[PDB]
Amino acid sequence: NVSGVQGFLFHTDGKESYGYRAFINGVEIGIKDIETVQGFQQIIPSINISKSDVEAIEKAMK
Amino acid sequence: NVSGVQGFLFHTDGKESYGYRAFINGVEIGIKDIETVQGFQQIIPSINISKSDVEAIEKAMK
Amino acid sequence: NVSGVQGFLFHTDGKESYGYRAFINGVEIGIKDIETVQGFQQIIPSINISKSDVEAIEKAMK
Amino acid sequence: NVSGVQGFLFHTDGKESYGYRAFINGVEIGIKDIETVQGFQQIIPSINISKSDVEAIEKAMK
Amino acid sequence: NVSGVQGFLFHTDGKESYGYRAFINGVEIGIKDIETVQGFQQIIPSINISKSDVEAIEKAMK
Amino acid sequence: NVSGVQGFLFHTDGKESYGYRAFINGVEIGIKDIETVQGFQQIIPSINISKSDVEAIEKAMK
Amino acid sequence: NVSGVQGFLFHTDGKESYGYRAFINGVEIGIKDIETVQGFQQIIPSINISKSDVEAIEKAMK
Amino acid sequence: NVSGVQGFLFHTDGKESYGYRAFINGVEIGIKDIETVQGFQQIIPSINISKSDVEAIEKAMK
Repeated sequence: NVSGVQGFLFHTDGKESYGYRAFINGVEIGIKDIETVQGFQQIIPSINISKSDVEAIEKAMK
Repeated sequence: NVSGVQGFLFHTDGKESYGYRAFINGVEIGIKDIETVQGFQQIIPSINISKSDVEAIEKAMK
Repeated sequence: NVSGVQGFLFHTDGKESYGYRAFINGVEIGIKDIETVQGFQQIIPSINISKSDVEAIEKAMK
Repeated sequence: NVSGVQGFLFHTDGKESYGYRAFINGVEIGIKDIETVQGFQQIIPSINISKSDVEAIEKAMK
Repeated sequence: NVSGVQGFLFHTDGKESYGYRAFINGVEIGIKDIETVQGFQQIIPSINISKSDVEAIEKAMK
Repeated sequence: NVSGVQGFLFHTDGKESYGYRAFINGVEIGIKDIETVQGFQQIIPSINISKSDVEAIEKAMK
Repeated sequence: NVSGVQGFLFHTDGKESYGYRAFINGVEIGIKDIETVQGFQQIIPSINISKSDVEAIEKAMK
Repeated sequence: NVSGVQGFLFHTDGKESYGYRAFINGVEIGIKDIETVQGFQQIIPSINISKSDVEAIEKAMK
């Protein structure tokens, strides 16, 4: 890993979308633009997380 | 490495399910939705642990 | 290693079986169910240790 | 590893360019010349970040 | 890496055996049973050390 | 990396050449001889940096 | 490296042999038996060092 | 990794030789004999550095 970035993008394909978010070096952020999603997808994984599970993930990525 | 996540998903296929759980960076969580299970299966392993063995694993992961 | 687990399963195929055990991040545990053995075999090695040698291994894995 | 540089180049292809920027060993810089962009592209990744998302990434990389 | 064990087995094939010994995470132990030798041979190397050379190796591994 | 050296050579192919320079374990040096450039090219990357960008790179490689 | 040993065997093929020696985790030792040389050759490199250079190497491996 | 040696050999092929030198675990040494040069070439890189550039490299490796 040469990027200096550890984390992942997350979104849900279920009923109540929250858009795309990411953990970037242990900091959670919202992503506003699809360009940015595509850019980060070059260096970090992009996974699915249900809206109901986001809270628990945040606890673990705290 | 790049995901910023070390850990694993665990469940039992035995007669009394406890659903899916995970250790994520040393923190134990419940996972509510199968979307989230499949998301995390892209970046961390997913193993079987019997209901009777969860206690010892929880203690070892302390 | 993405699991956050270092260690191994151990058992003997000799006269006085002690079932399966494991070292998980330097903590020794008994394993009650074969499901759990199979699960851990996905992420950590599974080796043979004679009953007579368990005591010495415990000293080294202390 | 061998370069002594962890980080990435970022730019947007959107309507209002901010040129190329980089995080180099946790320090954010502007890059003035495309020669330098192509030089750094030999050793670190180069991704797209929208203008609207730069703020959050800057905060996360703090 | 994943085993949580760094070290090696040692023995001599010379005229006076000292059996099998091991350094396991910096701790020297005797191994009593060949089952255990073969178990550990799945995860750590197994080398020859003459009886006359064991002393110096023990000191170096201090 | 077995060399004990992290860094890179840099030069520009643009108007105002500054010759070859390098960062070697976070220390910037001028290189006087092409032999030395060729030698370091065996163990560290060699990239292009415009004269106008050298100042900003020095800030990040400080 | 799973052995827990870093170093090398050394000998000279020149006029004034000093037998085989080794650095084992920064400790210099003489090796008395060829069996031991063969054993260590399974886990660490074996190189040539002239008798005249041993003193300088010892300084660096101190 | 396994050798316990990080560094490199250096020499010039220019008109005034300084022989072979090495940085071995951050310590600069002279090498007297070509046997030793070839021994170390099995485990660490060997590069060219002009006589005029040795000073700057020595300072950088401080």
